Amino acid sequence: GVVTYDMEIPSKVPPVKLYKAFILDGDTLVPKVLPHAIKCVKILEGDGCAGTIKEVTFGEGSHHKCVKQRVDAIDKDNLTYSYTIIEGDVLAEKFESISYHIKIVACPDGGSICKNRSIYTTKGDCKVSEEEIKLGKEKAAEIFKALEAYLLANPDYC
Repeated sequence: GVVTYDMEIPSKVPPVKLYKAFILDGDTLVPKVLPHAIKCVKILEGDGCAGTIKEVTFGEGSHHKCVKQRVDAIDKDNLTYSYTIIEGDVLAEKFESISYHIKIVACPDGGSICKNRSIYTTKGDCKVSEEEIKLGKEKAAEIFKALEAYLLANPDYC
């Protein structure tokens, strides 16, 4: 059994800049602008090549705990990014792998569209509420829009 959903969103930053900032610094930009939902990120293993592993702390309090995250494929041909939540508190008694599938596409407004799919391959075919799917979609959109709030002022991440 597997859960699967998406959060495709137009974004006020160009596709090459989304690739530099969001994809190629989804490891030190993603916590620096919203540490109430990504308190930390560090690498446990690798460098960004396929099979690289991060570990994540979300807010370090009674709201949420921890995640381990295998980078599956960064690909600059598409633009795309896959990574799997492989371990940590978030999978719980419901999910067993939250494998993201981001695609990035241009827009003439001076921006992009970011097609954030995710898989969620379950344990024991456990059911989940669509309101909790919204809570997951909405925390991801809150992290994303914190990076865009920097990238609308400063789209050239370095």
